[PDB]
Amino acid sequence: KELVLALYDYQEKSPREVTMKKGDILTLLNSTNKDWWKVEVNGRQGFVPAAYVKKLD
Repeated sequence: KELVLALYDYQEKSPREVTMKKGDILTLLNSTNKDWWKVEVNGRQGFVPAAYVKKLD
């Protein structure tokens, strides 16, 4: 889907989550949830907080 810019670093804290670093360009897999968005970063998909990423449309 779209691409999102990681605005902060975020280390996963749950098994469905994924870790990212600030500046990371991630692929937006699912944005139906207002709080968690499923993204793809270096081979891993999973959720991160929606407020920590930004859409590049």
